[PDB]
Amino acid sequence: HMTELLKNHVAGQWIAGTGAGITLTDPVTGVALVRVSSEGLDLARAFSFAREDGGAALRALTYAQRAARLADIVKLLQAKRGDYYAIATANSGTTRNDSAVDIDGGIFTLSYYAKLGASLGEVHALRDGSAESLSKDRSFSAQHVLSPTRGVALFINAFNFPSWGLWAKAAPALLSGVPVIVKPATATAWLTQRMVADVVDAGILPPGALSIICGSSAGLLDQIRSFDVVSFTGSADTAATLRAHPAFVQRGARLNVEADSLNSAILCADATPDTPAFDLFIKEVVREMTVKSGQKCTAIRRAFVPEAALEPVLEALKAKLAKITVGNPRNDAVRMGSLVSREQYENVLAGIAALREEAVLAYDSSAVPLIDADANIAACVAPHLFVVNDPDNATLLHDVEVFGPVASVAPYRVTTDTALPEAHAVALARRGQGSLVASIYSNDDAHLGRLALELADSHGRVHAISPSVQHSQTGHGNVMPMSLHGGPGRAGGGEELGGLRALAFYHRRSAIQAASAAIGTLTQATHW
Amino acid sequence: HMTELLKNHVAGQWIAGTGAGITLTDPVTGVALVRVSSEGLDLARAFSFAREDGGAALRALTYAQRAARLADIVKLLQAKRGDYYAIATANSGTTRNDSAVDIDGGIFTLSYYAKLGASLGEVHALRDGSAESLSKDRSFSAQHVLSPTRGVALFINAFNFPSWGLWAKAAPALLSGVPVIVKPATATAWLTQRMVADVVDAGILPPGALSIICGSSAGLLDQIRSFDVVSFTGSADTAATLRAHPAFVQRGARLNVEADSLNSAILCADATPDTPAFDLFIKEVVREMTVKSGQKCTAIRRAFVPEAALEPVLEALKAKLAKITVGNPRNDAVRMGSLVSREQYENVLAGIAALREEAVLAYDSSAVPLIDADANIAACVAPHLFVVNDPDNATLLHDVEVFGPVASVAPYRVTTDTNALPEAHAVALARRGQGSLVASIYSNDDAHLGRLALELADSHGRVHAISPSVQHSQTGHGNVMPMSLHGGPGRAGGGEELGGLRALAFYHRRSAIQAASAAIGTLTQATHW
Repeated sequence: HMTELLKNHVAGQWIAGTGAGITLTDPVTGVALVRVSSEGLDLARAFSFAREDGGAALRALTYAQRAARLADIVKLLQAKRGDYYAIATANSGTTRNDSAVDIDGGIFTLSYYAKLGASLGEVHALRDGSAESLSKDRSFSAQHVLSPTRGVALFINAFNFPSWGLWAKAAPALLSGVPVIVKPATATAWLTQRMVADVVDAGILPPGALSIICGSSAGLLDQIRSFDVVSFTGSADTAATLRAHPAFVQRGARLNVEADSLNSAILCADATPDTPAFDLFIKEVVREMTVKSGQKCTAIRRAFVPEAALEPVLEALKAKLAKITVGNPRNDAVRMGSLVSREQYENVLAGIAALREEAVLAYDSSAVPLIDADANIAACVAPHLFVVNDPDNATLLHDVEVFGPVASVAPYRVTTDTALPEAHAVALARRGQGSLVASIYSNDDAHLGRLALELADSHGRVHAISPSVQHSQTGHGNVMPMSLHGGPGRAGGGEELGGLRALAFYHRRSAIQAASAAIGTLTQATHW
Repeated sequence: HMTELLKNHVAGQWIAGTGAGITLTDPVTGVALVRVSSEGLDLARAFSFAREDGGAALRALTYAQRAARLADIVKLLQAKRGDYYAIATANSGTTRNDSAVDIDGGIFTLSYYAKLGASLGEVHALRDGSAESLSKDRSFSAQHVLSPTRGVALFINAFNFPSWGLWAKAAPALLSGVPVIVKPATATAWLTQRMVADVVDAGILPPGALSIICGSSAGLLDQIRSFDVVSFTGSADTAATLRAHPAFVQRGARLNVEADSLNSAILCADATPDTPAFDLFIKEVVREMTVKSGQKCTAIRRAFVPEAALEPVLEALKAKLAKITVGNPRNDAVRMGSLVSREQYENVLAGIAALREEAVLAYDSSAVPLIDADANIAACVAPHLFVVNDPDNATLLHDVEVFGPVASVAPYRVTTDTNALPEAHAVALARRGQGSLVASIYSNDDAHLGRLALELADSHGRVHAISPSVQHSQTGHGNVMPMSLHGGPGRAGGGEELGGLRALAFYHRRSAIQAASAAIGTLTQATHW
């Protein structure tokens, strides 16, 4: 008698992998929860049934018909949230509020796209921009269109967001008429598989539209062909092995990468310790370090503050981090639970030791006993705050991501000649080699507009926090589905979400050049 | 004693490669024209100078200032057209009309982007779409923007369009504030290098803004970094080697590929021999086979016609092809010149032999004496027309690209029941090409063309519909209009360029700015939508 072996959904059937499988475990208590395996699956059939049946059946439906099916999946996921929260507590060791970022974040984003999708109407292709004359008499004209790619969407998803990573990607893919095969990271795969099971069991989507494989990834990319698309989230080192696969180098399948990102937070010159913007910065830093134990891809890793503001910053961060209780998320006194696994705990400990070689530890509450948890079993890590006094000559600050409740503060030299006062901090943020997000904090709303444009070429999102929006700003690390998610360089060169922008990744663009009456008839069969 | 060694323009200086260089030759007369070499250049310095010095200088200008420079380049190149035509005749062996496709096509495209860019105004970044609320009280909002990438643009460009390949890419890159390094194909590099030399001599752009290397490619991709962009045009096998380079696999630099493309022309069921659409189809196929001797990436390689039309179609094609005179483009009686080189002459001839294993050669004017040219020296290939009677079972038809005045005609089975379009089978057959830059379609019925077009759109980057109402205005199967997307999925590479403003995205970095509505206000005043 062993724990449940979770089956895969492939070629319209629930199939168990062979062998003993891989055990998922509770990262707080060490209890064995469920097992996964992909051993022995027929991956040629899995990919063909999705691509041929799943794709033809989705393409038969209009956008608005697909959107209505996403609305029904929203209602189903909401009705089962109690089950999802139980699995999150056990498999991920997250506080209820932190579980919500993944569960309800996923559902909210799915709902956003169901609503947006309803507006795309009862058509099978979309218009890109308007018609343009190609002739003096306007008898011959051109109109670009977007048509769903005749392939499958493979999602290789990270362990931190088993729900959101599924729905953030699946919602625009299914809206686009493209069938989904999700491969969630093993350690936290249970929620992804239960949600897929719930949806598949309800029969909302056609057969073949949504498939799941949990276990080994071996042989998956071998099945990818030129009209397929892949979206990978995970380590930069893995990313580079993936990109060398023949699916991409020889077959040219489209790829999106999200990888390591040393996201920055920049305290502006004007945000001194007497001003309201100073506290907003302290709070935002501590929230990003601690939500999910710092396991968001978008968490603040590097915090750049004026030389003069360095000691007051460290003191204020020390005091706010001290209120952070760590342990078992079942106890309501706990503010921050565990990392996802004891294996991740070891990578985080190892990252911490590596940073320590070039930074001073300003804060670490590792001697505080855990609440309702044994430190020798649980994958709990206490917040750790590093200070790097010389970031220009810094070796590791800008290059080593520690995927845990860890961040480094560094001073920058204020520019008070005339450019931006924050010019040095922009330069230091850029040394992270391209990131998902930077946030900037100031009392002056107008100044944040100027500064933002200086970070925009190296960050997929610039998030500006100031007293006028203390009540409304949506958070450094919280990804709003109407806004772009991705970043250049190190962060992977990828783009997803950004509302309608997400649909392009799933379609083929074409310029149609024709008699005006032909363009008129095309336009009658399309929408934007 | 030796022909001119063309210098490279790198790190703001004219530098000769070392060594004897590679000789470029006239593909009609065999005359040695000029030499190139990249041997010994300091590539790190060439790329670093363009990236910092060139990039900083271009980003300092506004979109409208950059566009004004492009408009200055237009007038310069227009002044110099005489020199450009003499180079094209000698290096490429093309007729005046065909040389115009590369020279005046490039100038036209540059000029189009110059006009486009002047509308973008005195700003340094663009808005992507409108502002959008992130909060119930609208105090916090989001606006996406596009900002030039802090990189270089490297163009590894094909032998067929030394001018248009440079300008169609350079125009959106320089409008976007991105310095350009162009590496033109060796065999026909001369025109590219002369146009770059004229523009750099003229002092129109900042130093570092436009560089050129001609000769060996070795070591160029090694200099590419994560914020640079690369646009390659060439064979699929060369593209594959290129995609594997650390520049893309490790560093994630953006890559656009244009590769082999077996573009289709489809005659609709209603375009029978007694209707005006039929002659438009015959004319278009012949024009595509013969312009530049078939050496456009976009040329029709596969022509699909109803079973009933197969004989009248071969008969009409042979008729029209027989009028195509071949030889020295210096002679006003010649309608088609040569291929770019004797090496391409051999490759095309190998391709013809490969296709003949599975196809019947229906027309071949190989024995017709050349005009003012020696067949043992020149690279003149006559038109060849293949017929494949069973395209469903054919292999080579749908997979083998012969980059010369060659095409294959195949019948399809008209579908006679109204679940489907009559051209259903021809659509399936076009798709067997595994993704192409363009398909054209021919009918008397304009409405019908609009429906058919949507059926080809997910496998073709452009669908080009020709009918009697646009006999006088349609812009040509193969001719690339800069306002329309150029590229295609699958075998054709998965690339996208041109498409008017759409071309700018490849050179920019897109970002969501989320801020108080006042900040969104101030970045809005500094940007153009």
